[PDB]
Amino acid sequence: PFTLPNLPLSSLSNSRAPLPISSMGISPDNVQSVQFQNGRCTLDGRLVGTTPVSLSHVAKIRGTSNGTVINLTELDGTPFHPFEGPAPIGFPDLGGCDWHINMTQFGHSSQTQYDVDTTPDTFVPHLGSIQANGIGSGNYVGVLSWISPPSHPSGSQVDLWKIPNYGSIATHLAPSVYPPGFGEVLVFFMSKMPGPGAYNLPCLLPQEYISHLASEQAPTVGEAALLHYVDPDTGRNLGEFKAYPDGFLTCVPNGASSGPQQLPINGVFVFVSWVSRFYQLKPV
Amino acid sequence: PFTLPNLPLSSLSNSRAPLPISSMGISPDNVQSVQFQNGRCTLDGRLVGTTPVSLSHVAKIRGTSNGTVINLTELDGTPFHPFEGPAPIGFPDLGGCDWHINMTQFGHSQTQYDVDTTPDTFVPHLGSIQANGIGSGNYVGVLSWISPPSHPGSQVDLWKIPNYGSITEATHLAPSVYPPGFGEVLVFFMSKMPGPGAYNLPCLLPQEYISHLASEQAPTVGEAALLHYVDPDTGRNLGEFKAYPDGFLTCVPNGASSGPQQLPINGVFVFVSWVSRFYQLKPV
Ligand SMILES: CC(=O)N[C@H]1[C@@H](O[C@@H]2[C@@H](O)[C@@H](CO)O[C@@H](O)[C@@H]2O[C@@H]2O[C@@H](C)[C@@H](O)[C@@H](O)[C@@H]2O)O[C@H](CO)[C@H](O)[C@@H]1O
Ligand SMILES: CC(=O)N[C@H]1[C@@H](O[C@H]2[C@@H](O)[C@@H](CO)O[C@@H](O)[C@@H]2O[C@@H]2O[C@@H](C)[C@@H](O)[C@@H](O)[C@@H]2O)O[C@H](CO)[C@H](O)[C@@H]1O
Repeated sequence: PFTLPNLPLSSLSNSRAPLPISSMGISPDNVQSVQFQNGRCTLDGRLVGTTPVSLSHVAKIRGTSNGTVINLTELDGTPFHPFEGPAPIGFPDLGGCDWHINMTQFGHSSQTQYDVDTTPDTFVPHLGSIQANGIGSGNYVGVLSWISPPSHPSGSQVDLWKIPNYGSIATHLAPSVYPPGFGEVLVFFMSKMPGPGAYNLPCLLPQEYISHLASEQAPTVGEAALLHYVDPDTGRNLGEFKAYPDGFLTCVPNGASSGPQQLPINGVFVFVSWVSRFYQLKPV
Repeated sequence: PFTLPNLPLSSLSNSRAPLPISSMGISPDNVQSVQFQNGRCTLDGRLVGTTPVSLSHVAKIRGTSNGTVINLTELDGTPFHPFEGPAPIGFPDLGGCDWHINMTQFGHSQTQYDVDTTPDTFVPHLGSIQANGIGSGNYVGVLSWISPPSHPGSQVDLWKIPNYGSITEATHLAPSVYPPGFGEVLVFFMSKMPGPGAYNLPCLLPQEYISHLASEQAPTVGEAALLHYVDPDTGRNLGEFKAYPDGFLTCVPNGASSGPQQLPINGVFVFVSWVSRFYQLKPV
């Protein structure tokens, strides 16, 4: 029926950058809902936001610099239009930080580091343009390399739970994700992101979970999916979790000892059955 | 019951580099066999060579440099040992060319690592490669672009693999893949690779196929699976293919100028049924 990848978490990838998943976590005290644009897929198999099927499209950009601006296109080279979304499919969605994209060219040698500040009004990927920060004329394909603290919210710290400013504060943003409540906490898959700090990138689903869900457009019954996080070596059930139709998991923490982050990351999520949205999970 | 990802080839990735698939093709006449180390998975879900589950490990290296050599570890940081294989999981497998990997660090603010896979200092199988000017420190690197081999006006031949050991030496490489004959030919998924030329990187299975077969762990009945490359738009069968146990596809080209090379990239492969190894395919 409905299925999730029968693969160990630590072997999967983040969905907002091509990084391996290192642990599971929760949002900080000051984050209730999130609105990531990448790593968004319904249990139905419907890609949301700028989420691509393949990790080979994640946190990447493509376009032509005329010396002052870079006109964006799909990674494909086919045109991008505002009505389609906040930015081209795959566009980085890491807010609260400056980006450093590695730029390459088909037909040309070498690479160039592209420093991106997502706060000026020259940064408008929704309208198909972003400031060329010294990147000279030519066609480029870039991938997020490493990040750093924001240049203009002067002195501010890296905050990856945020999303960048796509439009020039209606960019057709994917709806934001809200915790169901009543004891249930949203689970995030974390990864370490290169840069001058101990940066941790969260995402709602592992990228392979997305390609798998988009592949298995399973007629998802039930308002919520009861899953077991199991150790593939012992078959031991390490705790119950829930998967909602919008494409996110939750669980119930155990007060102090905590929950998700305590669990080892070599486990596998297994679909046990369709339950009601109001089903109660045993702690973890 | 065995399956293949119900996703368009054009939205999937190459398995030897994190690059989108741009087309399908055949090996040049001067290539009778292939021995790629990444992108190897049996229909059984058995990963071979240095093949990883996630694209987040593809064509990446990890190790500590002392300015002279780089002692490699798994992307993980966990140690590597000769007995484990030709190189750590995910180590770039592109022979016939020089590499240019983008090096980054956790905790520091990228460096281009120019790699000649030809010298004596290049022994990733012994977990050690020359630091071509790369300063001391720990780094995570990913292949960015390629260029002609430093040794011997040699051409860029992406159908070869690098010399992992110090030519002939048991580096525990994955076995070779041979065209079963019978008019059948090996099918490759190609991706355009950055560099000073029109480079096309071939692989035996998109990366999305690997994570899927490894997840399915489906018992390989029959000697080969009969496949139909279907157009999702019109639902029409665009040609018959066969998938074999070791993890490769084949087809009978209906002439030199006719083959998978001329089919549209947005089709989906669909398992129709298990047939005899000898089953003759209709030309494509
Ligand atoms: C390349 C880089 O690491 N940029 C970061 C860096 O800020 C840069 C950097 O060169 C540091 C080195 O000491 O000096 C800063 O002044 C510089 O700021 C950046 O460039 C200057 C000329 C102005 O354009 C600034 O607005 C811009 O941020 O660290 C920054 C935060 O301190 C930020 O992460 C940059 O991306
Ligand atoms: C950075 C780069 O583009 N490297 C490729 C390039 O290397 C050669 C050129 O950069 C050339 C430009 O005038 O300068 C040469 O010094 C350089 O040669 C490289 O280093 C020397 C010492 C030898 O070891 C060469 O084998 C080596 O390539 O072009 C070569 C091919 O000619 C390679 O693709 C380099 O990766």
